[PDB]
Amino acid sequence: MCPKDWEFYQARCFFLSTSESSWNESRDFCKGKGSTLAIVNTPEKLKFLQDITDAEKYFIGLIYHREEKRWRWINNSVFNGNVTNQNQNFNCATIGLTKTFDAASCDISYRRICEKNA
Repeated sequence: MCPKDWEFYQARCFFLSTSESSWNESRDFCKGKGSTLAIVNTPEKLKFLQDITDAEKYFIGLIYHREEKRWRWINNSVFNGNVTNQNQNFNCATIGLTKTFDAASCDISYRRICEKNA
């Protein structure tokens, strides 16, 4: 099983924060628990998380790469979905509330989803 307060899905463990912070701060929080920001790279994973996030927005492990002109998952794979409301300024993304991946400022405070192996 997962650690206390973490949630199991297909050999992986997920944590939904109540606290809000910036993307980098969220990266630091997840690392503080030996995890990384969530990679949500399949229909099944997106659905699993959307079902339990409900009505708040959460940073995940999806960032824009200036030098590539594409989004990438933080495990170094190309982004395989669509991000909404992109603009020259936003380099991060959230899920939750909406039905979609949504561009967000890396500097604005959001909750986070951390992920590690079970």
